[PDB]
Amino acid sequence: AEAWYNLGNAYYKQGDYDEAIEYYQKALELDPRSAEAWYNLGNAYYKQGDYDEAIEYYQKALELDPRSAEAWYNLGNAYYKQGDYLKAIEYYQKALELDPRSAEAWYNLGNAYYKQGDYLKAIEYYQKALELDPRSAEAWYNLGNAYYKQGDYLKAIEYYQKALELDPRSAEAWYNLGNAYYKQGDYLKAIEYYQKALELDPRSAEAWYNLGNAYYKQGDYDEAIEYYQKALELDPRSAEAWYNLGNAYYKQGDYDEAIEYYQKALELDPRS
Ligand SMILES: [Ca+2]
Ligand SMILES: [Ca+2]
Ligand SMILES: [Ca+2]
Ligand SMILES: [Ca+2]
Ligand SMILES: [Ca+2]
Ligand SMILES: [Ca+2]
Ligand SMILES: [Ca+2]
Repeated sequence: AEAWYNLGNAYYKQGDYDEAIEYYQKALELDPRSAEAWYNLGNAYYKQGDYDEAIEYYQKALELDPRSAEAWYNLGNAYYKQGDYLKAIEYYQKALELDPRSAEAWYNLGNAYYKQGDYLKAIEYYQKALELDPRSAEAWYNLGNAYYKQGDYLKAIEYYQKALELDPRSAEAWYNLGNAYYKQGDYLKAIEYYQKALELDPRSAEAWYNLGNAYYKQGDYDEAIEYYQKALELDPRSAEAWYNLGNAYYKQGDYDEAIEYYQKALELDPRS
């Protein structure tokens, strides 16, 4: 059993998941009670996107070791990957009962609540995960986003700042820092933060368009036009950029130009 299992593991570690599977099977015919082999089998399926199979084998493992926090968690992950967040929540909770000091189970429960739209729970769970281990830029950023969804921009900012100390190349944190400053009425700081996100992701049509909107809302149509042009160079099929370009001309009293861009917007999308 064990030698076959160790063979499977060596294949797994080298990323040969199909070979790992063959050898874990061999080990399981010789010892059908090896929860370790079931779980690793499951993992080898998970690694190929075969979530139905992973789940089956994780359940076998849990039959033999119902106190495997690891199997409960990976079960939760398989359901998470399939977008069944209610199941993910159930299994992560089962994991956390067995291992209540797992930062990963707390964080992922936070993620699942976030995906369900329960930002209050996301918050409580992210917080517990960061208590246990504050080293992930991503977790601080997600915490910030949850506060953002709850309209607490002042907390959002604090946590974005924390994400950015840990990872100042996070374009996402700069961008959302920008949004939070935007909603607090600090648009020049917003623009600054959008520009920083733009330096790190200069090929994002959406980020250029966003910056154009920021300028437009300040009545700087000169700059608005320039940014929308940039967005459209990156994505000529953006009805939204075409439309807002038309709006920027509209606001400047150039109606022939507004018409041209509005017409382009409406050829791409005739609903509004
Ligand atoms: Ca395969
Ligand atoms: Ca299949
Ligand atoms: Ca299937
Ligand atoms: Ca299925
Ligand atoms: Ca155990
Ligand atoms: Ca599915
Ligand atoms: Ca210009």
